[PDB]
Amino acid sequence: KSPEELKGIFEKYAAKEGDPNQLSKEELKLLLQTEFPSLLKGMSTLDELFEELDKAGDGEVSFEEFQVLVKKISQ
Repeated sequence: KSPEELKGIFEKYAAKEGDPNQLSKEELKLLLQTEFPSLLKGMSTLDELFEELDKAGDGEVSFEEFQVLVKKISQ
């Protein structure tokens, strides 16, 4: 369930940036705020989090990179 749900979520957020398969920092943030209010801890952390998370993509988090985030969320 969770993988599919999170893929759906991910895709729906991504689509807002036109690119149906990728989350820019703001999209990643926005999604994390809405879906996971506390995971971000404090806004600034997005820098570190995104830097770590988006290892390959750098600019935009693909579902590949996002699954690294999922491995943290655990659900």
